[PDB]
Amino acid sequence: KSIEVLTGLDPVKKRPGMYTNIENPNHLIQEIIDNSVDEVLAGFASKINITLYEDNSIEVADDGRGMPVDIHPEHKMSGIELIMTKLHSGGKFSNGGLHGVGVSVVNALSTRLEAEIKRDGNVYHIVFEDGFKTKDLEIIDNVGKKNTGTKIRFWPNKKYFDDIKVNFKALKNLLEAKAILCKALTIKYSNEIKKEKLTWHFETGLKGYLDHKLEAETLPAEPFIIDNFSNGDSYLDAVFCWCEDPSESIKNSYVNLIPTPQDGTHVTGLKNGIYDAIKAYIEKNSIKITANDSFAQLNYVISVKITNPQFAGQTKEKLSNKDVTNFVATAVKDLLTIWLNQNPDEARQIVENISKVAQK
Ligand SMILES: CCc1[nH]c2nc(Sc3ccc4c(c3)C(=O)N=C4)nc(N3CC[C@@H](N)C3)c2c1Cl
Repeated sequence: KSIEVLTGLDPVKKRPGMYTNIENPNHLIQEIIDNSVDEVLAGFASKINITLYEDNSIEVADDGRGMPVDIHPEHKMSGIELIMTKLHSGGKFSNGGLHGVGVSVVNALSTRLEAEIKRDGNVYHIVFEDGFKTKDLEIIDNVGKKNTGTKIRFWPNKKYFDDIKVNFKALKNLLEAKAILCKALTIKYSNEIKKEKLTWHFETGLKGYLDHKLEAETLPAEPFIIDNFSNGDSYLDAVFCWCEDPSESIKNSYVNLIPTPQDGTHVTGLKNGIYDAIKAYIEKNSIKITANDSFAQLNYVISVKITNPQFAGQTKEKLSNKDVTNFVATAVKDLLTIWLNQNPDEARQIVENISKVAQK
């Protein structure tokens, strides 16, 4: 943290398009959910509950530690006020975005935002309007010391959005995706407009996912799974297979359950680790095959969980953390190598297909 920066929310209000997808409030919902997900990945939360109200407001609630309320000695303001009313950034050297900016973006772009925090046996409540605090942080009730979490309700400001109606189908798709990638999590959704409720919880995580999305035949017939590989503090889940029917193609990547549509170091890690294992298997067992060839017919889902994710690109949709490439590549190389060794009939066919890709 060589440079640390704190500003007001005016930049967000001036160019909402640089901080959110303004077609509807779905991206704002994703931002709040990403912050509760960080509690789940830290080990402190297991439940995220989403409510869509008839007044078009959205509420997200978790059972995490509860957003901090302590008065910051310098800024003279509770943690929750500081987090909500200011844009926080920093980095190693001087240089918006759809990720890595913070929940104050949601505050900036809402007419109203309420927060209830359960922490230390206290229920705290605070209110904001248009990104400014309008009701003081106050204790409104007591709870047991172990009854904890954060609940945020917000009313997107029509001034900044094409439509303030939440896109139900896209939200359900996003929730299902997150639940698939995180067996510690149960997500509940209540749509008060449609009168529907869903609950997701995937005990088996990604198992069967590619099978469901693809068939078409794949190699391996059973897509290859990497289950909760870790090196201490970073974690990797993945599934991949080759498919010669490019009718349907799945190539999805995430960091901390956040979709990374511009890929990044985790995807590069996967590509390299795969090429490394294919190259070593060909050599250990026998044209010029490249990483592009071994990657060309691959379908995958790759999900890394890391402590301080960094985003790059103008939209901040690409994971940039440099040490991730290495972490993923070694894991993939080693685990796939073991599988190829145990599965020579399918291994041979995978090699043949790749070598056919390379021949043009
Ligand atoms: C409802 C969404 C939600 N839940 C949330 N839950 C928490 S709990 C929490 C997080 C970090 C720390 C603590 C609690 C803590 O006691 N020491 C560090 N914090 C939130 N923050 C803190 C900083 C930013 N990542 C958002 C949130 C948010 Cl937002």
